[PDB]
Amino acid sequence: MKYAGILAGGIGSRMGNVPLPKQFLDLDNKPILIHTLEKFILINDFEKIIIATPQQWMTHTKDTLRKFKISDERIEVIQGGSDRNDTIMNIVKHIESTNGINDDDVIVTHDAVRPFLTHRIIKENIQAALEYGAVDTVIDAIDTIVTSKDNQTIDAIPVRNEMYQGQTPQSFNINLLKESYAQLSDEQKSILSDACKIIVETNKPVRLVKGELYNIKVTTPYDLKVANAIIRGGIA
Amino acid sequence: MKYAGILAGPKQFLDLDNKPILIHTLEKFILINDFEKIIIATPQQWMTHTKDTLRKFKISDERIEVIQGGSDRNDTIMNIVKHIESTNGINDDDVIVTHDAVRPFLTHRIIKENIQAALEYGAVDTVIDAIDTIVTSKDNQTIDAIPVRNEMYQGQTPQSFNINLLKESYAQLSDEQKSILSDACKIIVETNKPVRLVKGELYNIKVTTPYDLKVANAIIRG
Repeated sequence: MKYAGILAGGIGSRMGNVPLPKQFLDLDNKPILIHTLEKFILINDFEKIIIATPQQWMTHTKDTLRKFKISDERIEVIQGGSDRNDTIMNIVKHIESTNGINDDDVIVTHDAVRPFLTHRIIKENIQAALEYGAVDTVIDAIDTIVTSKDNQTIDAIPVRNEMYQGQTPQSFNINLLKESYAQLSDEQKSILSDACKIIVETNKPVRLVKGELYNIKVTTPYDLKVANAIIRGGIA
Repeated sequence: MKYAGILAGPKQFLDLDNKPILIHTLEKFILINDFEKIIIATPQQWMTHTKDTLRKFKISDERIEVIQGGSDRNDTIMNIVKHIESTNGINDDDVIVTHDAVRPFLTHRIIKENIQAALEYGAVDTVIDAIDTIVTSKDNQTIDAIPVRNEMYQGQTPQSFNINLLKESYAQLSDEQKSILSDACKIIVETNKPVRLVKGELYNIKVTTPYDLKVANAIIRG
C-alpha cells in the first residue's frame, strides 16, 4: 500500500526555533497547504494522505480543509512530533495502529510548503521506493557549493558535478525506514534533521529521483513572490 | 586602487523591463565612484555589439572598457588582470571585484563588502546559506553522502581579490589544474590562501533560462 505523509511542522524562526505556520499563507488566494494537498489528491494510488502538524494547528488545519471543499475521505490530520523525523515516525505509528504495516508498504513524505511537485515526481518516488526501498528527490546543483566551518572563511569547494540540492518527496519502504530509525541512538536522532540521512547513516542505498527547479520551498516573502510568478506563468 | 571585472563570456543581452541584463548589472557598478576602471570582458565576436548596446543606453562612463575574453572563465579573469597590468600596472594594494554579467540584482552592500573584504583579507566569495540540504552522488543514481547542512553555502558572485595575490596564486597552478578549475575562489583555496565570505542575497540570481527571466521580472516588479 502507498501512503502520503504531508509534513506540516512549520518553518522555525532563526532565534528561538519558533515554528511559524507558513503553510497557511495565501498563494493566489489559497493557502499553500491546499495547493500541495491538491497535488496529492490527484494520485489515485494513495491509500491515505496524512497531514501531521503541531497540536495547536490541528483545528485550523481542519477548518481550512473545510473552507476549501477538501472532502477526500483519504485525508487525515494527526498530531506531529518533537522534530521532523519524529513526526514522520508519528505518521508511521498511526499507520501501524490503523491499518497495520504491510511488508510492501511505502510512504511518500513531503513538505507542506512545496506545492509545485509534479505527478511525475510522485510516481517516480513511489516506483523507486517500491523497487529499492528509499528515495530522495534532488536537482543538480547549479550554483557552486562552498563549505565553511566558521561562517567566516571557505573550508572547501567540492567538485560541483557531484553536488545536488535536496528537495522533497522523500519516500521509503515503511519497514525499512522503521528498522533504520531503530538502529540510531537518541543522540544521533537528536542531531539528524533529514529523513534520507537516517537511511544513509544505517548504510543502505538511497535512490535519486530528479526534481524540478520550480519545486521550491515557499518560506520567505521572496519565495512567495517567486511562487506567485510560477503560478501565473503556468511553469509547474 | 579598485577595479571591476564584468564577465560576459548572448544571454547578457536578453531584455529585462526594456533594458538588457548587462546594462542592469553595469549600472550597479557605475554607481560605485571608487572604481578606477570597469572592464567588461566578452568574446571577440560580441565586442562590437556590446559597445553598440552600451552606446544605445547612453553609457559613456570613461571608466568603462570592453575587452576580449579568454578561453575559460578564469583565463578571462587573467585577461582582465593582464589588461590592467599593461594599462596602469598593478599596485600592491589593488583589488578586483569580478562579477557575472547575468547577475543584475547584486546590491550596493554586496559590492562595498566585497571591496572592503578584498582590501582587508585578500580574497572573498559572495555566498548565501544553502537553501536546500546538499546531497552528493558519484554515480548520479544513488546518494553518496549528505554533508552537515550548517556548513553548506551556495556560491554567488562577486568574487574579489587582491590582484597580486590572484596573479601569484594562479601562476602556481598547473596546466591541468588551471583548466580543471572553473571557479576563481577555488584557485585561492587550492593554493592554501584564505578566502573570506561575504553574504549575498536570495535574489542575486544568475539569469540564464526562461525560468530565470520570469523570476527576474518578478524580482524587478516587486
